[PDB]
Amino acid sequence: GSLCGRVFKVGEPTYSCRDCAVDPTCLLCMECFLGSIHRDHRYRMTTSGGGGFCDCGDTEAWKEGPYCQKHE
Ligand SMILES: [Zn+2]
Ligand SMILES: [Zn+2]
Ligand SMILES: [Zn+2]
Repeated sequence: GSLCGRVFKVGEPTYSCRDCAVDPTCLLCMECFLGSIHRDHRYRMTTSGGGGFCDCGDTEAWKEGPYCQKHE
């Protein structure tokens, strides 16, 4: 697998899976979120303040489903 690493732009949607995130900072970009198991989980979309990055592909950021279809 690979890391997404997408750097969030100010104002861009970010996705936190409440069921799977290890800590509050664990986030997915829209593309990864919708290609992941988390699309059907309890989640929160928050608009980014800019900076940070998508954590898709980080096995320590997710209790389940660390990769999406693109990055696995
Ligand atoms: Zn991503
Ligand atoms: Zn991904
Ligand atoms: Zn989840």
